[PDB]
Order: sequence, then structure tokens, then C-alpha cells
Amino acid sequence: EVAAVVVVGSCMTDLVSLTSRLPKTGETIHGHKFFIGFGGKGANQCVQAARLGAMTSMVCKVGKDSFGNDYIENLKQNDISTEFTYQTKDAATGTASIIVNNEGQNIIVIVAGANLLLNTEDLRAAANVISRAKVMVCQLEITPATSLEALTMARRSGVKTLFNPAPAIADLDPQFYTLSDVFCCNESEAEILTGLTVGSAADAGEAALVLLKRGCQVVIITLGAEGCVVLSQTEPEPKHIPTEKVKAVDTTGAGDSFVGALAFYLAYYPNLSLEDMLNRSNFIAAVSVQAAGTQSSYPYKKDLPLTLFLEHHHH
Amino acid sequence: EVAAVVVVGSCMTDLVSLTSRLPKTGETIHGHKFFIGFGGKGANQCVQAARLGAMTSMVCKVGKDSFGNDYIENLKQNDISTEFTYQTKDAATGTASIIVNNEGQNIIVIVAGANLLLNTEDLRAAANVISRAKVMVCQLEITPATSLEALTMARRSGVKTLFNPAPAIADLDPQFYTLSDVFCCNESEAEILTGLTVGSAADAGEAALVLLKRGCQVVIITLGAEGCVVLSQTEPEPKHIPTEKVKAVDTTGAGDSFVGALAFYLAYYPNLSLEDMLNRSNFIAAVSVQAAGTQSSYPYKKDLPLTLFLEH
Ligand SMILES: Nc1ncnc2c1ncn2[C@@H]1O[C@H](COP(=O)(O)CP(=O)(O)O)[C@@H](O)[C@H]1O
Ligand SMILES: Nc1ncnc2c1ncn2[C@@H]1O[C@H](COP(=O)(O)CP(=O)(O)O)[C@@H](O)[C@H]1O
Ligand SMILES: [Cl-]
Ligand SMILES: [K+]
Ligand SMILES: [K+]
Ligand SMILES: [Mg+2]
Ligand SMILES: [Mg+2]
Repeated sequence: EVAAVVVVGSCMTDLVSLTSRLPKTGETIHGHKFFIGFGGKGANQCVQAARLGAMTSMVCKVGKDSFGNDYIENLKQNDISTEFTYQTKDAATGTASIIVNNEGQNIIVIVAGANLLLNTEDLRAAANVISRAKVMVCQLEITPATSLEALTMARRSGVKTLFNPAPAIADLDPQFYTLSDVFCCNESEAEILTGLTVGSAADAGEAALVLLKRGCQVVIITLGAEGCVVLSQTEPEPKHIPTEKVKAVDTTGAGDSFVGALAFYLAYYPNLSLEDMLNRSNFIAAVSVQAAGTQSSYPYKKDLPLTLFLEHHHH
Repeated sequence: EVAAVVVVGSCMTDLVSLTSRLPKTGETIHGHKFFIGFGGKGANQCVQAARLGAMTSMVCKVGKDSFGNDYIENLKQNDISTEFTYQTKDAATGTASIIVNNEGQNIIVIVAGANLLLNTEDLRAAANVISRAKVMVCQLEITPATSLEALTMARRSGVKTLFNPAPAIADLDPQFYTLSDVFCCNESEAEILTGLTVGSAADAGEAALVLLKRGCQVVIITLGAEGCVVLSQTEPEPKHIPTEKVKAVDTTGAGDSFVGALAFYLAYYPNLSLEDMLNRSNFIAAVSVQAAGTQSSYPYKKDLPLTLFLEH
């Protein structure tokens, strides 16, 4: 019935061309395959949460176009509520044009498009759904002011905020930190936000402390194959949560799998320690890296170990 | 209604992102605008001819996908026959993914897709329409075997062949020249095809002669703002046909406008001199450069000077 996880954020149509070599400036090349995929950090996170069993709702804006209609169907196919998936005639659906060579290297051009037109009126119409959620997740692929509005609304209603400052902006409004219950970013984002080098767990501990002092309640920095680091106002000493070693097929979208899993745990297992939530989220994201693609790689509950769903702390 | 102009060639969806900077390897950048356009050199040429008043037929193959369905509607809206516009589940509609910066530099990735699956069986179904046409137009965006068969069919029925070797490749099948009544390309294509540097109308004349001696009857090299150069087996001395100076808004698709205009004139105004046809085609192409986009820039007869359509 009630959506426990509300994601206010982005949907993007992935337009993928496969080539033998990447083009340089000025070059026309021929590729050998083109296909369409569904992306956007907001939708990616929402899709992972939904596949773990969350009742989710996506607050987003697409175009009144073929891509937008397709995106709505993609959400429905993932059992996501589309009651706040808005459409606009005033911009195309967001796009990621992606060129990939035979080694899996890419160039990407993102046009946020309709995502940027998600506005105050849209959030007001979503106010009841936001207010009744357990967790509100947002990123920085819509207009920053709209993400800030959503954080504000959630905070005012006592709804847990999960903020993923991605892609990062060097001088974020200070309110982004003070309105974030959980602030989760990757190493490259942490570098932009703090002006520190972040390559290692040690580095992430230092960066996390800078972010915590700006007013976050919890800070998590993800570290690829090294797992993640967390600290909080209650426990300000950095804790490194490793992830078990796997053979990565395709790491694309791992960050969004991680965040979607964390949203699921915050909503449905609020009793658990951060450490527990993060061990589980690490494991889920590590499953995603062992499969090709972004949304297509995200696991479903039925294909995951039963231990990930126990109410109490586990070893 | 008998089609006078038959175009056997490509339909492509243009997926255009406008950016401040072009991305380097491994980089994600954010751009400021995305749009979809109808393109493909075959379709572009067919659309310009149709807008001038030609009865046209587009022989092509698109996907059984949204892009393909949309493409078919695009052709119908331009009054083009789609009797031999095929759809396949075996590849997506052709795509051109185009990134452009604010200085107009670009990165382009073409995936010809369904265009490549237009096969000789598909062509043969069109034999009656080809046989009753005045002009057959082909390019180098579908499979070579298919384009060669189309030109062969036209020749067998005494239908004029107009061939646009675009995009160009160094080692083009010799038959493309010998099957071409009119062979029309741009300066950068002529350079690839001949190995000559083309940096003037005089240089274009020299490259054109190489193309002529490979077996073409008429060779036209288009020269952007400098108009075009023509020679023929009957008159091998190069003739430079200037175009009047205009303020270009967007030169994208001008070559296809030029070729589609030329097809229209070859089909419906056969008694005009070649020089006259090229002056008119230059003028129509120069209108196209004064508007943004490709097919959205191609003028209609109703918006053009009446003198372009007077005989003699
Ligand atoms: N190679 C790898 N092996 C195992 N887990 C991985 C992994 N790459 C990523 N992960 C998992 O996915 C989470 C998020 O990944 P990232 O820190 O890589 C985000 P990004 O920096 O690539 O955008 C990690 O914290 C970890 O749990
Ligand atoms: N800047 C410009 N001013 C006027 N006419 C132009 C022009 N650029 C192109 N044209 C017209 O369009 C014709 C074809 O253009 P191009 O020679 O540039 C072929 P392409 O660059 O589209 O491949 C020219 O012969 C000329 O008639
Ligand atoms: Cl920009
Ligand atoms: K993956
Ligand atoms: K134009
Ligand atoms: Mg990673
Ligand atoms: Mg040009």
C-alpha cells in the first residue's frame, strides 16, 4: 500500500553505440550495434530497492515523448509506483549518449533534459507520498534547488533523508549537509566536495570527517572493491566495511545498487546498525558487478541469500 | 501516381547532443540540449526532391521499433511513397549519434543497423517502380551489393543514375563509376576517392577528371560556399558554377539538399542544360543552409522563387 521508499530524482534513456575504437574530436566512425537502456541515478536506485522487495515510488519528470512513455513502462515492469512520474512537452526525456569500445571503455554525454524541469509544484503534489515515506532518496541529476526542496519536505515530516551528491558540485549549499540524515558518495565525489585525495579507506576516513562536520548525521564513502567507510555523529571514528572479493564483469551502476540497497535497509530494517546495513548493501552491490549492464545487473530478493533479510544482527 | 524519382538508400535517426566541450576517453560530460532528427542521406535527398514537387518512392529498411515507425510517418508526411519501405526485427533502425560543441566541432558514431539488411530480394520487388522512374538515386550508406544492383536495374531500363559516393571509402568498387550517369560528391569525398588535395575549384576540376576517367558520364564536385564544379565525357573542361553569398545558419545536410534538387531537375526538367540545373540546385541548397537542422531546413516549392520552376 504505502510506499516506504520514495526516490525524488532522475530518469535517463541510455543511447548506446558499440564501436571498435572511440572517436577523437572531429571524427565520424561506424559502430556495429546500437541499443537503448534505462538509466538515471534516481531510477537505478529505485529499481534496486524495488527488486529487494521495497514498496517504492519514483518522483521524477520525463518528456511527453516515446522515451518518456517507455520509461514509465520500465518503472511499472519493476513494480515501482508511477503515480508521481510526470511528463513535460517543454523538454525531451533525459539522455545519456554512450559510446563503448570492445574493451568496455566509454565516452558519455548526459543531457538532463526533462529532469531539470521537475519543479516545486510537482513536489507539492508529491507532498503526501513524501511525508508518509520511511526514506526519501535524492541525488544531483535534477535541479539542485529541487533536491534541496525535497530534503526540506522530508526533514519537516521527520522522514529519513538519504542524499547521494552525485554528480558532485564543489560548493554545495550548506543546507544539503544539515538536511542529510545519511550522506553517501563515492571517492571521486568526496574529492570534489572536500578538496582531498580520496583513493584509500584511510583517505575516505579523513574526507568523511570533513563532511560530518558540515552537519551530516551519517557519512558513507564507497570505495569500489574496498567496500565502504562510515562514520556518524554518535560514532565519529571511521569504520571500514570491506566487501568480499569477486570477479567483476561490469562495475557500471554499482554505486546506485549500493544506495538502493541502503534505502531498502533504512526503510524496512531501521533497528539495524549502520555496520550491518552496509555489509548487506556491499554484498548486493558486489552481485551487481558480476553481471553486464546497469539495471539489468541488479539482483532480485529471490536470487539472494536468506541471511540478507533477517531482522536482527547477524555475523 | 507514378514515381519519377526512386531513392534506394538510407534512413537514420539522428540523436544529437549539444555540449560546451567534447568528452575525452573515460569522461562523462553534461551537455545542455538533446534532440532527435530524421536523417540518412537517402531519405534526406528524397525529402528535398519531394518538397520541390517530385513524386518519389523511398526504397529502404528500418527497424520494427519506435524510431522505425516514426521514420515511416516522416516519409508519409513528406508525401513520399513507402510502398518499399521495409521493417525488420533483426536490427534497430539506423542511428547517427552526434555530439556537437559550441564551436560546431563534432564526434559522430554511425550505426547503419537495419539499412544494411535491405537486400537484393527487397529491391527486386520494386522492379516495376524502378523501371517506370526517370531517376534512380543511391549513396554509400547501405550494403554495396544492394546499391550496385539498384544502379544495374535502373541502367537496364534506361533510367538515369545519380550516385552520391558518401560517405567515401578509398577503394570503391569500379562498377560504381561505370554505372553512374551522374556522380556527385563533396570536396572531402573527392580527396578520399582520388588521393588529390582539393583546396580550390581548379583542384576540384583535377579530382573530377580522375573520377570521369574511371567511367562516370558526368562528375559534379560540390564546394560549399564556392558552389560546384562540373565536367562530362562530352565536355571534359571543368566549369565552375558559383552560388550567391548568404549567411549560413547551419550547413548540415546541404549536400543532400543539392542532390535531391538535382534529382528533381533531372526527372522533371530534362531539357534544361546541366549548367542551369546546377545553378538551380545550388540556389535551393543555399536556402537550406539558412535554416537550422537537416530535413527541417529543406525548402518547399511554395516558399521558393517561381523562376526556379520555369522551363527553358
Ligand atoms: N570491483 C568490485 N568488487 C566488489 N564490490 C564492488 C566492486 N566495485 C564496486 N563494488 C561495490 O559497489 C559499491 C559502490 O561502488 P563504487 O564505490 O565503485 C561507486 P563508483 O565509484 O564506481 O561510482 C562498493 O562500495 C562495493 O560494495
Ligand atoms: N555556406 C554556404 N553558402 C551557400 N551555399 C552553400 C554553402 N554551403 C553549402 N552550400 C550549397 O550546398 C551545396 C552542397 O554543399 P557542400 O559542398 O558543403 C556538401 P556537405 O558539406 O553537406 O557534405 C553547395 O554546392 C552549395 O550549393
Ligand atoms: Cl553546455
Ligand atoms: K553491472
Ligand atoms: K540546414
Ligand atoms: Mg566503481
Ligand atoms: Mg558543407
